[PDB]
Amino acid sequence: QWALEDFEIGRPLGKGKFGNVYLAREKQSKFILALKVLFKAQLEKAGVEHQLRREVEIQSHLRHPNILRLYGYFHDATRVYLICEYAPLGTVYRELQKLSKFDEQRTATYITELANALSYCHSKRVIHRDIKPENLLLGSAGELKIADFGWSVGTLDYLPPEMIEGRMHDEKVDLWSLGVLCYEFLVGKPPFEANTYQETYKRISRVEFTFPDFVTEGARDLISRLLKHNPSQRPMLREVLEHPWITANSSKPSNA
Ligand SMILES: Cc1cc(NC(=O)CCC(=O)c2ccc(F)c(C(F)(F)F)c2)ccc1-c1nn(C(C)C)c2ncnc(N)c12
Ligand SMILES: [Cl-]
Ligand SMILES: [Cl-]
Ligand SMILES: [Cl-]
Repeated sequence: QWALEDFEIGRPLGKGKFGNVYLAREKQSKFILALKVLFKAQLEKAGVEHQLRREVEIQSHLRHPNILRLYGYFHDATRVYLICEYAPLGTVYRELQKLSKFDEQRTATYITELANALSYCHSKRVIHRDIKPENLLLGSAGELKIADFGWSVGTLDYLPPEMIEGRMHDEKVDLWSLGVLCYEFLVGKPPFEANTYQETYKRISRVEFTFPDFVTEGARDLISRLLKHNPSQRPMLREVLEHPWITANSSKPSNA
């Protein structure tokens, strides 16, 4: 029992491939939220309508302060609407390009929030695909939120080798994801960035990257342990949260 006339639409927060995201206020309650608009024909011409459905299905069952809330959804004749938690402080992507790179304390805190969220997802038998900084939003107290759905049960920069090599993948993709982001947070660009898709593919498959001099031994150690070609050599999240560099630098308590 939901419709577009139920919401006052504010400014565009952002414009995406399959549609746009708007600030919105629910009329009866005055609840401020983010309304994401998707056009059916687009999703269909891309054949991802079913996948969207599955991801939204899995999202509904996810309650965690570091995961964007999905309040509900509906559709008219031509569009699909996702009613989402409004994240007032924008994306990590935008923060990174304003600050150039993050210090070790912001980085370890962000990694901790992600590991906690992912750890909660793992317990619910949920794993995440690609994790990109444009898909990490910031709450009012600047807490990080995983904002893209899917959730299992484009640029290659954030894909693990097993995914680009066409091998079997599991929850270990999440550990790779933390490794890539930890590096990007500290350095200001992901560790396999390149001018072409072709070069990036090679560099990921090879795990061919280097650290700038300013990256500390503690951070190199964590990143080197996450970015293992063999998914089975990657640590458990439980061990990311107890890493001495994480422990020494992060403001956020581990797990729960
Ligand atoms: C980043 C962000 C994400 C989301 N949720 C999604 O995007 C889920 C959709 C999805 O995963 C999907 C879509 C199509 C598709 F085909 C498939 C497939 F094929 F895989 F099935 C999957 C809602 C709001 C925002 C958001 N963005 N922003 C910026 C504009 C600052 C914001 N500023 C403030 N508050 C905000 N909430 C936001
Ligand atoms: Cl070569
Ligand atoms: Cl080379
Ligand atoms: Cl070479």
